[PDB]
Amino acid sequence: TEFKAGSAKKGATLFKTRCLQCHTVEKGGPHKVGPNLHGIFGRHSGQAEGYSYTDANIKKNVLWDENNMSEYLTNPKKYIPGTKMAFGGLKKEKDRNDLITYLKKATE
Ligand code: HEC
Repeated sequence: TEFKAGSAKKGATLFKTRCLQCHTVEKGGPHKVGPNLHGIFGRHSGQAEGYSYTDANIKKNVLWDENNMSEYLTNPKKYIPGTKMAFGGLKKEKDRNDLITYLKKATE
């Protein structure tokens, strides 16, 4: 119990400001730099078909829930050294919370 739900609305704007550049959340939404994330929760890293995920991703083989997703979010390259994810992360717990709640919601 190390993840508390923040604001959906809050999350929706970091997502825009911080993940839209390379990602879509919507089912039937496109793969871009990074892959579309619809249905990310419960799935293991590297399973979006039509996306050329680095070796690193695949082998990591992380299960996607709110928690894993918060450390990863703290420092990706650190959670998965190898990852072509060019993102330093999100330093604050609160901001993390917010977006995941956001992610929680839309990728559904
Ligand atoms: C482009 C500059 C990106 C930004 C900004 C963000 N993401 Fe990303 N993401 C990107 C790539 C190229 C990849 C694949 C990495 C690889 O090594 O192949 C990823 C991957 C993810 C994943 C894991 C994918 C999976 O197994 O299905 C997740 C959960 C994810 N990205 C989420 C995410 C969020 C919430 C972001 C905003 C703060 C974000 N990423 C930024 C490309 C880019």
